Amino acid sequence: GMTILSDVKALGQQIWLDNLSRSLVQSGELAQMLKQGVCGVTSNPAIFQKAFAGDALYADEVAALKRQNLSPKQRYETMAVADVRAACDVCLAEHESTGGKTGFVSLEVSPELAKDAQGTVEEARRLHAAIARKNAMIKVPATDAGIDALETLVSDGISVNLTLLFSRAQTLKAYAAYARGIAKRLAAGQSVAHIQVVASFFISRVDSALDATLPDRLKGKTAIALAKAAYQDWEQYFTAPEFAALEAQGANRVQLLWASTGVKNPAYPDTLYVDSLIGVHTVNTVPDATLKAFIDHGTAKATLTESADEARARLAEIAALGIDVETLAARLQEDGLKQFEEAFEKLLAPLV
Repeated sequence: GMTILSDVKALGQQIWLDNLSRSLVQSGELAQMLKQGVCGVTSNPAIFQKAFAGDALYADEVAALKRQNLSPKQRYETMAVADVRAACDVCLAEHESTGGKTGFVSLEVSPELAKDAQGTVEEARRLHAAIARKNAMIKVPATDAGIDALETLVSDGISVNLTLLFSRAQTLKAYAAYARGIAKRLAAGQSVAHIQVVASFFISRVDSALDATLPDRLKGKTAIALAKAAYQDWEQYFTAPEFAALEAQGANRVQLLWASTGVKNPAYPDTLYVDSLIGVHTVNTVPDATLKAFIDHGTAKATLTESADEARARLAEIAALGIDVETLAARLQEDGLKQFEEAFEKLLAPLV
């Protein structure tokens, strides 16, 4: 039942909604969710493509914007920024109640900037200022350029959702860049206590890539094993003396956020990823149907740190089979960027 969301909060995990639309906010539904245990919202270009195509409340907005001399991208941005600002307003009470630790809404920069660090910084600063809310996060893909941008944006005091992570190594690079940005701010006497960063580590895509060619005992296990190992890496990085010296001065840890947690293979239970990845100081962003399924028949138990030994043994067998999870991660990130650009082009076409 619904109380499962508060049970998961007590285990230290926030559950965010992986969807946003004009009607979600305008109907009052989002406000009701933020009382029922939902703690934040994520978007991406595919979410906007589907919302713009299917939500009747965009029609009048598009018609109005087609009366102005605007590029398709600025029409999209005007719409998306308005939706994000409205959602931030709905989530503000939650955000303020926790000292700014919850209640975030994420907006992703243009996919075409993913390999351009300077361009990404420029767009992220601009979108942060355009939204003009303390609980907005700018979503930036974790390419090498995105990790460069992350350091700069953190040093600017901007909260960031670093996305399309599939690699433990790249995630650790992201933590190091975060810490460099934090250390810069502390050295300059600037505040850090309101800077929040999440590392959105993708789940279902790993299993979708591998399962058809894996042995029995490994089908449907790799993505969870990879996440469990990532969380162990997280514990080690953020408890180390280097980060502790920053946390003593007010720095917040990065938190892992499990994304792509809707189950895509009907051979697995629909709550598999949510049920299996619950642990302290994490986030899980779920599509509506997965949130529904978890409320109906999910289980709230601290599963993320269970059986870490088996996770390690499974990743060792993956390697034994010749699957290089770092090569896979790079491909999946590339593929995700291509897919987000495809969705973005699809949504811009009706805005011409």
